[PDB]
Amino acid sequence: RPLEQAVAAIVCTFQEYAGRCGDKYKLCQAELKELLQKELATWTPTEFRECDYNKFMSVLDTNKDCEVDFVEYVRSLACLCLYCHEYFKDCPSEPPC
Amino acid sequence: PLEQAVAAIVCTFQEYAGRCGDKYKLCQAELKELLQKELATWTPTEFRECDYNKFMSVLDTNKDCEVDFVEYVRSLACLCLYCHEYFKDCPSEPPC
Repeated sequence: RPLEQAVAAIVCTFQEYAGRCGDKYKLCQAELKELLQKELATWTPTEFRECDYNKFMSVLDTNKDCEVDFVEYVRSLACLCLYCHEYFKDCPSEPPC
Repeated sequence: PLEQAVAAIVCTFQEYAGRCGDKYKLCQAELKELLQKELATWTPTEFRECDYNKFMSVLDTNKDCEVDFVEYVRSLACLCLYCHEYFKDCPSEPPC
């Protein structure tokens, strides 16, 4: 159930931000950035993922399109794990991402 | 809440991926097992039955072991589009 609760919570957060206004199935990059920075504030990159992390977060600043769907939102979460979670420290898999 | 949730998604991946071999990879069979056991209560919505079935069959047919964390999480996302009521009317056909 732990994964059930976790996945339910990831959809909850998406609904919170996407449901603000307009298309309830889409986010702007700015909303996605805000989401990540506020909901995952304590998450910071690991040793060899610092540069990858920064480029990722700058892209969310630069890019200002609003076609971010749920799948892309979740992908961003995955990317943050590869950058900030110690388990993936030595992962020779350069962020997809 | 999101921090706890994302931490838990990694926990589950570690649980399955850490069984043996490459700790950063899963086989499709392991992914299918993971989904079927960890999300047992999740079932498709009205207009997502066919998409759901095709997705779960692909995990049966394909037996490659190149499923990385990103692909694992993508599968979770896909299950949301299929099984979570919020996306019932989502005109976005599973990526997926």
